[PDB]
Amino acid sequence: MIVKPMVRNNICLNAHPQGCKKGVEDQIEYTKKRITAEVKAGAKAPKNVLVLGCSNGYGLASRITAAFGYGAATIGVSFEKAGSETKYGTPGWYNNLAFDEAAKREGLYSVTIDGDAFSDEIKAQVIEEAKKKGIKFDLIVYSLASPVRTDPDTGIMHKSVLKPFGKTFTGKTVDPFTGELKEISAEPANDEEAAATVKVMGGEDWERWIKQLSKEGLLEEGCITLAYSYIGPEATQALYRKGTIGKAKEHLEATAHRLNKENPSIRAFVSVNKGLVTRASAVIPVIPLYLASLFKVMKEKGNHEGCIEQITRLYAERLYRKDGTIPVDEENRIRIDDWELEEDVQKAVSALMEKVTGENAESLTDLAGYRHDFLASNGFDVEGINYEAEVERFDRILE
Ligand SMILES: NC(=O)c1ccc[n+]([C@@H]2O[C@H](COP(=O)([O-])OP(=O)(O)OC[C@H]3O[C@@H](n4cnc5c(N)ncnc54)[C@H](O)[C@@H]3O)[C@@H](O)[C@H]2O)c1
Repeated sequence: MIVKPMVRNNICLNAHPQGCKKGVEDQIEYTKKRITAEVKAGAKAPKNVLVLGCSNGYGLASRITAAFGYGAATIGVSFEKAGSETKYGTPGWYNNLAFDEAAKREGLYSVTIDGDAFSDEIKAQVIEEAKKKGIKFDLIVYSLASPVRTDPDTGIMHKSVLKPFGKTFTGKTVDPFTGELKEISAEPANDEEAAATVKVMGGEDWERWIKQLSKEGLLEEGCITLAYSYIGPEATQALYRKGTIGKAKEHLEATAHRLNKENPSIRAFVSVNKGLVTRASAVIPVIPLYLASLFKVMKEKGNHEGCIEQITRLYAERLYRKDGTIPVDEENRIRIDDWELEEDVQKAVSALMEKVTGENAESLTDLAGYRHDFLASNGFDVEGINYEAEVERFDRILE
């Protein structure tokens, strides 16, 4: 069967098994080139690391660099739907198969607990798994992006929204394939939707993960733990600062202080990373247009870093650096979005967005790069993969 992109309502349904595998392998070679001994030595290294949300995006790079850069044991946890012989799985199900295969070849320990990380059953599965192998955790990476969360105590399912407060946030959006420059808007969120997004996107659950692992004595002396976040440009402040994602973000970094205060033997940070193309982007205003214009500028300047290039820098120049310290900002946060929000980039992206219209879209913003990122998340448009070739089965990767 010829597997090619079936993208409906700007969301990609299928996934290319070999393309997912090559993706993880390309991210692996990069890690090996970037984390050399001139960078890895003179500083500590992670020995054992739990990665919550391991299967793609920032999760996958965090886990890749940890095992292939710093030769670490890794326990992943993600929510994936497996393949049949004939039924395509979620991109993550293939990415995790690809991660185990290449980590067996190099003789590293890796187990990926498949299932809902918000649940208690999963927390249990890793509690027993870390105990079964003995050694305890020195890096917990909270990297969960999910639109929904079943509460373990109440049992209520919580949807999340991406909306502003007070007045409608309206602005341009750009369909990356057609190049059509449209006009979508996010409408003010009420009070039921506001607390529901803090219930989901905040640090409510991340706190649970740390408390439970602490009473089980599964954390080392001075263990680093970090949750990912995003601040963004001055344009999307109405969603990311004073919006409903904004409030949820503020709860996450409030959890990072509450965690250092209640257990001084652990060190918690929220890492603010760069913006990149995800499943949310399409139906959220001025994010595709921003990101497409952003790649054009950052490619031109040579400070465009994708997922793996971002996280390798993080480990090497924030956590495990010669000096020992963890460089943070004013409100005690790791800053990796430092290149994105540097002003000569921001001023340039703003100029570019004002002079894009119904036809110059492909022409003066990087829609092609945006397409590649959006497709590569599903195993498509990866170089070195011939897509015309038939696909044997959907429940295994091979080569
Ligand atoms: N792209 C951005 O705007 C951006 C930038 C910086 C940081 N972040 C933050 O980074 C964090 C993770 O981002 P990402 O790039 O990994 O997104 P991603 O969608 O690529 O991956 C999310 C992870 O969650 C896992 N999964 C989804 N629901 C689950 C569940 N309920 N239980 C167990 N696994 C589940 C997926 O398998 C995946 O590994 C998010 O909290 C996000 O806020 C986003």
